[PDB]
Amino acid sequence: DNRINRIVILGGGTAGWMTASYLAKALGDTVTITLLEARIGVGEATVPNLQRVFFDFLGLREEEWMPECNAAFKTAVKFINWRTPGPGEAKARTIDGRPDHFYHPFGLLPEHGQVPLSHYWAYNRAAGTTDEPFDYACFAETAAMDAVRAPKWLDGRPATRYAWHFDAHLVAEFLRRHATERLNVEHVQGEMQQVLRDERGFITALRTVEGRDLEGDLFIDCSGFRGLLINKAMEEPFIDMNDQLLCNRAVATAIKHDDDAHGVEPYTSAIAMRSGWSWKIPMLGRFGTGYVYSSRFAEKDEATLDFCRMWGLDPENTPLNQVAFRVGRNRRAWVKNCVSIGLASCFLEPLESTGIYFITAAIYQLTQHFPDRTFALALSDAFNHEIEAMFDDTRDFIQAHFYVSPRTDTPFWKANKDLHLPEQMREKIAMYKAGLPINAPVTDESTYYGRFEAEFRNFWTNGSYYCIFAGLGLRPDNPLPMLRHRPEQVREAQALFAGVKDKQRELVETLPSNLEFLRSLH
Ligand SMILES: N[C@@H](Cc1c[nH]c2cc(Cl)ccc12)C(=O)O
Repeated sequence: DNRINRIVILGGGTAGWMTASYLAKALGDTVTITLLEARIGVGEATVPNLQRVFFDFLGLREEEWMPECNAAFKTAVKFINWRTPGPGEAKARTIDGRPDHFYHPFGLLPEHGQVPLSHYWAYNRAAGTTDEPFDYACFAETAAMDAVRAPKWLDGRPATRYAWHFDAHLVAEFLRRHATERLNVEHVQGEMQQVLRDERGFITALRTVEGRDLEGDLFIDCSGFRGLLINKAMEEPFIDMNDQLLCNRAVATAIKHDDDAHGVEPYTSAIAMRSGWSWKIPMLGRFGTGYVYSSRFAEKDEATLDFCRMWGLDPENTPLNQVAFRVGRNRRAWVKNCVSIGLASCFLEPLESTGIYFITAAIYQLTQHFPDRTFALALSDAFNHEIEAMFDDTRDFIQAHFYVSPRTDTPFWKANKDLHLPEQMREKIAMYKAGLPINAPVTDESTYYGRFEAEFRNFWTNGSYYCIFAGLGLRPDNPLPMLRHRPEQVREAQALFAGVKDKQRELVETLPSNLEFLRSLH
């Protein structure tokens, strides 16, 4: 009889209550779970697997949890002004007669002859028979997002792959209620006084300021950047990676919005600024927004003013959150009987909406490597490996946004070009320039989005590397050389571009607006 009997979670934000709800659902009566928890809602974005991996596991359909979190729909991230120089402004600048924006949608690109559609687009660009941007030629979603359409028809009929925007505080409160009312999680409202440890350094109990000992065999650190368990009690070092990603501050708020004027944008915006980038996370009646910048290149006051100026805000009569970030990850996410999840584990700037995903993935991987009271080292070693590889792969992917961007107009954008590029990312850029696919998907969407392990082993597929590289203006030196030996396959593949064009008109003309669906839902 060596199985875990008691779990104690420190921290009651999004990570704490996603951890409490999922583990309580997975373990049932076999374990007692106790959570001990002691400002402006600026919005948060997600990835499609959140419904399949997390909410479906809890039995919660979007029709129930979305109205409780003022949730809205996300079809992509839209990158604005990442190729052109100038001020931090909300509207895209013009380049080659086109707006300077590009999309990074979800889903998998179709193939012909087992070659991704991306490579036939690069073929036609090299041939000079088209000048259409990659995202508008290969993604039907681009048209629907420009027409601010919903990702679904009003009666639930799906149309395009999508994720969610929501208020993270409202999500934690919803899950707090669900866990304590339906899953028998004990909520303890108090502060932690001290961490009780045994001879081997394992945590035995959390002691509250009221003097109560929360006894447990397994402890989850969801205390945010504080890392009260993993960093302070367990003394596990944090690996600062701000040398590779320069942004370390944000100034943020939420802005009321008249949705009847131009609708609700069904995508997160990442707006390039002089010393960083600004997010925009739209919801019903309001949008969250924050300027992520580097303190090495911008003063706090100028970032604040640049941020307020973009949105026409009075800087002296606007509620603002001023936050400093911890960019990097712990050397190990799981040490002895202490598992860090969320900001206590790692953090990247939300350029590609990895925050909620890193929690979901850590929760899932914990159940996959769940221990007993012997705490076999292979379980936590394997867990730490998957978490480390997940973070480092996305970290490098994020850096390539700034590295491949052609902007050199401010010290921030130029300095990104002087940073060391990791060898694996250099290899990928070289393969992309030689015409090769990068991390091409080998399954259809149903397997990819049906099995979390499928996506986890290939999270940034070829479509995503093309979305960013081609969106930033980087194009291969030549098309895939095999394509010049298969002219008939090139001729046949063009039907796919017509299929995208057909779907583009169909969705724009028959889909409801994002605003209409949100008002039907809320
Ligand atoms: N597994 C994710 C990968 C992904 C593809 N496009 C995006 C865009 C953003 Cl902001 C995050 C993540 C992704 C998925 O395909 O859903």
